[PDB]
Amino acid sequence: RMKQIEDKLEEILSKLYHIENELARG
Amino acid sequence: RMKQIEDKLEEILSKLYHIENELARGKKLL
Amino acid sequence: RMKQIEDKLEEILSKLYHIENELARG
Amino acid sequence: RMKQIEDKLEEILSKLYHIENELARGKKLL
Repeated sequence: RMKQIEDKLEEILSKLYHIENELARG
Repeated sequence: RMKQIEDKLEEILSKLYHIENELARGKKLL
Repeated sequence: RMKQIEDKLEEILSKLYHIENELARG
Repeated sequence: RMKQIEDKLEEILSKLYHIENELARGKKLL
């Protein structure tokens, strides 16, 4: 429940790092 | 409740896939 | 506590919509 | 706990400001 929200957060954050890599390339 | 939180989380996530895909569409066409 | 997390979520989501507008322009 | 959640939320937020600012830096130089 609280872990579940944190878990999803962690995934969200990984996407943001992947969006930064897409930007570093372009 | 957690219902709204869970829906916001999925919507956040989906918007993130969308952005990633816009960025990817852009590098191709460049 | 649960509102607080939701509140922050809502802000996060507004940024994502603003990032979409920045992309629609460029 | 909520401590970790709150730190992840701030970090999410900060990364979002950063991205917005990279996008804004890019449109100027274009």
